[PDB]
Amino acid sequence: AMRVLTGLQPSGDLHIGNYFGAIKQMVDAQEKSQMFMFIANYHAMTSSQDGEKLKQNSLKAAAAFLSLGIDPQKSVFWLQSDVKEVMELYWILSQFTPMGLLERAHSYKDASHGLFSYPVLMAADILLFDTRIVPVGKDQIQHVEIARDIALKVNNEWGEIFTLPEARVAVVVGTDGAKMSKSYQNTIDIFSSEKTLKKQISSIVTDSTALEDPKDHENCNIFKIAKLFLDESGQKELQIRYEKGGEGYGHFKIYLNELVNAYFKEAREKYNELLEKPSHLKEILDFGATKARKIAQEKMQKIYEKIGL
Amino acid sequence: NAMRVLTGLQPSGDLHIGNYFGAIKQMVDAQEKSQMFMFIANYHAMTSSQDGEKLKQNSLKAAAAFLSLGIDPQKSVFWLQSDVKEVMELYWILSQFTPMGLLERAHSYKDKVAKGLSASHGLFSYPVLMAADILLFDTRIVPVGKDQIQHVEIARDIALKVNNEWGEIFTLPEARVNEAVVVGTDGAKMSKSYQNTIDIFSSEKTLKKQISSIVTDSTALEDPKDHENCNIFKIAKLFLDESGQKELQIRYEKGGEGYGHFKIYLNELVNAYFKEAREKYNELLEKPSHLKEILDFGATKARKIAQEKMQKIYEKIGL
Repeated sequence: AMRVLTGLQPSGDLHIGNYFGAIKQMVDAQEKSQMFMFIANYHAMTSSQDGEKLKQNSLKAAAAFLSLGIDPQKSVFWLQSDVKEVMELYWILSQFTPMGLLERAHSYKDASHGLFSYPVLMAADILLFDTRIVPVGKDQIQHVEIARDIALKVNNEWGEIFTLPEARVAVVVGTDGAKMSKSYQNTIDIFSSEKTLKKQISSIVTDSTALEDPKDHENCNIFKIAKLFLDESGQKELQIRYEKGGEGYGHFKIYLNELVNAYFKEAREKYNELLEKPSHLKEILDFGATKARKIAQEKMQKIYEKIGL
Repeated sequence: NAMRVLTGLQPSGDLHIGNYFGAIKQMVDAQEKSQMFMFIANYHAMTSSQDGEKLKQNSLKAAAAFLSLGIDPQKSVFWLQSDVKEVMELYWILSQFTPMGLLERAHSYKDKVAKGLSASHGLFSYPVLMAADILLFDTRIVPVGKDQIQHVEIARDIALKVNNEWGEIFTLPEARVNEAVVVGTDGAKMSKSYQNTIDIFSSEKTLKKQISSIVTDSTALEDPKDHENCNIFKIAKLFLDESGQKELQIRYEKGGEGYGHFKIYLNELVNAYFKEAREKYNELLEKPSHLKEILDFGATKARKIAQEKMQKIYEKIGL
């Protein structure tokens, strides 16, 4: 079984696209492999230097992933900056990185040195742990390939010291029909207040269809989100309500509201428990950092032989 | 009230007479009334070479050489760069405050790109690391060479950026360009590049070769010799006090001794002058753990200041 490593964005608020799209699958994969996952809070600094906001974002990211089912016993789960080894490997990988490689990168292309450089720091996270597989999206594919390129450059020079990582890649619709995404501001958040959740579900864009008539559920965003929360029978019963007529889109929102609350009630409660007693969160994160620091310290020793430390 | 002076010492190359009468003696003598921080810059060395076995022994040799020439771990803070790891982290942080054009215009990179050669990310980024070195220790003065000053200006710009954003986090550092030239074997200023050096930590054989290579006029053995023009006399002056040097020109202006003999004299002068350094040098490498203890001590003092500084930083970045 291959080593799968995921960096996790601390920034922002987790939404149900994230959940049914990435996380749920990842949480169910914790049995067939030792997963490694980290809140990349180092990368978070390229786009912000408000410390207090960054700090909170990390605690909150931490708690959110745990409550959605990351089990720190099965997997290796930690805060990036807790394993400082990556920082020194970053420096070493830089010496093997041609500028051109970075100039042609895409999050920069598409301007601080942090922003230009972060692909090397990413290669360091990947390479430090002999990652076989990096689960990403299209947007992050060439970052993985850049780490693989750095790896080949180092191997040629030092012998095979690094595993060559390989990138691995059904849409949740957002509020407006598009892919749900923070950047489109069309999301339904998981850890928000009931009041905020009702507002988000209210913004869902609908047909003009009149309350009295049959509504098309095949093209209704409300029905598409709801599909995520129901089996075939619950989906049939709501389809029958669309067709029958006599209920408005507003009635369906109330229903989606209750579906979304019920579904995440536990994760929400666990989240709040984690943030009310943060000494437990720290402990979970410290425990994950220990397992990762042990793998990292051991790769580093081998690097140190090659680089003379 | 002695302001903090910080100097990065390159681990590569062989130290020579010029390195000593030129820069090192002054640094060693500054220790008493100055507050000196000096580190062996082994992270920077990594941009030039990735050959670990060489890099390690250059680092050791370097540390042993400076200690030998008079760096006092008790008066000073002296350490190997890589022993104080906070510096890597500060390097990441400063990158967030470092504008690209500030690096695209750095000489080292510019000039590399001009020749037509390709550049590592390391080469491009080293100015930020350098700036982390400077700023991590609240450096007041960075002793610098006539062309190296851009480095300090870069740190100074990053410093302002961060302070603008977070308040008084950094002391703004200042280049101090240092103040007689040491003649090389060929008459030109002695430097590694010119291959005109007389090394300090060499065999008796290698010293003799280098000294014997010194170039001279064809003033015959028996005839008076113009000291005021001889390179042997120029160099010999560095090892000799007032009476010592006059005693010697008397030998020149009397005739009777030839340059071959003066070269023999010069050998004994250099050998004697550096004997205690050379023997100290050899012990530190032969008994690697006395060296280690001293570099650990140094690293311990540097690390305390770096930690007090990273504590401030951690507050502001949320770590």
